[PDB]
Amino acid sequence: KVFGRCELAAAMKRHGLDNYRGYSLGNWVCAAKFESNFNTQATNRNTDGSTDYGILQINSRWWCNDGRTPGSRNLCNIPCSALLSSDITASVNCAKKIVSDGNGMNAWVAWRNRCKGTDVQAWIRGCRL
Ligand SMILES: [Cl-]
Ligand SMILES: [Cl-]
Repeated sequence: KVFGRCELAAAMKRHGLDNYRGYSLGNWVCAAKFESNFNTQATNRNTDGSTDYGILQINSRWWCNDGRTPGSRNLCNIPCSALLSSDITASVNCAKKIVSDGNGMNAWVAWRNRCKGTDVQAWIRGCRL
């Protein structure tokens, strides 16, 4: 599913992400934009052979099981394919664990490089919510 911007903001809000660990809704929307272009089916292989999955490109090295990432964990206790669903519940629940792990949204390198220090509120500007 490719979310609209305001549609994704609203789904994230409903799942308790606006201001989760202090990170306003625009932070999450912006991260999603640059991680997946709002496509729940996005997958990308990493150099290390781990894979990033879904709207927030959650990585198989620590967070989900895909069966092909040697020496990995599955700290969200989820198959990585659950992160590709049209329903973002699994991605949001697992993002909450990630952003609580000590480095906040710096866990997302694309958030650090493309969202952090920007007018992230622009990502939810105009949205009803
Ligand atoms: Cl915001
Ligand atoms: Cl933080």
